[PDB]
Amino acid sequence: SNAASGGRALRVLVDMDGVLADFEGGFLRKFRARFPDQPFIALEDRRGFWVSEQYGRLRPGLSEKAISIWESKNFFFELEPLPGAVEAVKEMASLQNTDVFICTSPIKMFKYCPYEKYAWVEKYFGPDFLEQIVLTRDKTVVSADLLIDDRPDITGAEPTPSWEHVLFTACHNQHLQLQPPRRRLHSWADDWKAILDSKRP
Amino acid sequence: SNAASGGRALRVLVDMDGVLADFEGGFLRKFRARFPDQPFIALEDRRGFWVSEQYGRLRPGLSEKAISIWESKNFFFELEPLPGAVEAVKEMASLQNTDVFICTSPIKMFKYCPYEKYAWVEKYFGPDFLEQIVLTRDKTVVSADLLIDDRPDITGAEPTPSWEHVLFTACHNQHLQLQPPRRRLHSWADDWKAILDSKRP
Ligand SMILES: O=c1[nH]c(=O)n([C@H]2C[C@H]3O[C@](c4ccccc4)(P(=O)(O)O)OC[C@H]3O2)cc1/C=C/P(=O)(O)O
Ligand SMILES: O=c1[nH]c(=O)n([C@H]2C[C@H]3O[C@](c4ccccc4)(P(=O)(O)O)OC[C@H]3O2)cc1/C=C/P(=O)(O)O
Ligand SMILES: [Mg+2]
Ligand SMILES: [Mg+2]
Repeated sequence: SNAASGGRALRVLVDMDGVLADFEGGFLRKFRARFPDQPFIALEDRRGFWVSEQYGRLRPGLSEKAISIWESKNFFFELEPLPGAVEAVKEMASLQNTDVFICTSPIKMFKYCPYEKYAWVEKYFGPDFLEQIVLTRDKTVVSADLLIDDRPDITGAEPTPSWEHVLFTACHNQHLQLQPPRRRLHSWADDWKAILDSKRP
Repeated sequence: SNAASGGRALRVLVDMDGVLADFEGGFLRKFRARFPDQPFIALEDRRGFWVSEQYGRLRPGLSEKAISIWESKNFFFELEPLPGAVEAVKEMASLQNTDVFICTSPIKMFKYCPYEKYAWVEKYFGPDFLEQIVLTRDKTVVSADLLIDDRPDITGAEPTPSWEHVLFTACHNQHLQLQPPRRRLHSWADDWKAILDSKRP
């Protein structure tokens, strides 16, 4: 909930894909359904942020087939929420002096993706939560106390972002050793409130 | 153009409606075409940021008719650029140590608007410029040196934004007296380079 006027609430940016929405699981399900004669990468075996790069190493042509999955209509809209993600963000947004923004990047092929992300937030969080969406390809220019995001390396035009990046665990990053004092949120069942409280005055 | 790595380019946020895209002219054209038996508000006579409020005072029911114009498919996509706007932003983005983001708010009815804004930027600035788009309902959480925006009062969750807000003249704000030391950009023919240079080291 917002601070009283002129005041300063703790501000938390929450990524969508891989944090709220199950991109990896959705991808694999739809890939196997569309391309059942192709090999695939079990989640346990995912390595590197970029799905298509790993698929491209697995067999020639597979990078382009992978890309076609997330370029398809309804791919983003039909992603299932991560366990605990909707409940956690609803709780988080209800906390005093706590402003939560869903800060997500659309893919370059814009025909479906931005629309479906707004539709997905409406679906799970309601119409009033649409006020909390920020779409950007550069998160470093969005100011906040915390950024919860599954991507290990978040870069952009601001060399010294104001947020602390808390790495949200995903199949593709779960084995990564981080430079101290970088930290993780393992899942929404993990203690996200302790992380927020650590940044409060 | 971006700064060399680790470095800090001047960062300029540019609004879309009323700054790059002619919302007021597009609105009036389509309103008159759809509702030719209704009275309308000539641009010279526009007062207050909110079109529908002024229309609602003009005749009962007209606020809802106004709203229907910007909720229609192709309303945003078919907006014409302001004179000089495309050329200015292309030049601005080409300048050394200058990072330009188009920072715009989608309307609440998300079916067409976000998509059409990305399509409009592709159309006028090209595919690579899609990297520079930020969609947000809160510009105060986007950090920059300058925000060029026709809305007089820009507020949100950050009580002390990092940008200086430069008011872009529009029919609805042209008579407004601003609190010193707030300033204006009258049009894209006005000297925007002097404004940027005033913020450089
Ligand atoms: O984790 C991911 N893994 C992944 O393989 N992808 C796919 C989807 C598509 O996304 C992009 C992408 C790059 C940067 C930011 C968002 C998406 P593109 O828009 O360039 O096609 O990069 C290549 C592709 O990779 C996206 C994501 C998630 C992106 P985020 O959660 O929005 O930051
Ligand atoms: O100048 C304007 N005048 C105007 O009458 N409107 C119309 C369009 C619609 O926009 C909204 C609006 C409110 C805040 C930010 C963007 C749009 P809504 O999403 O709530 O329907 O407010 C009421 C409506 O008013 C928008 C704008 C421009 C908004 P901006 O350039 O994106 O900041
Ligand atoms: Mg992600
Ligand atoms: Mg505007």
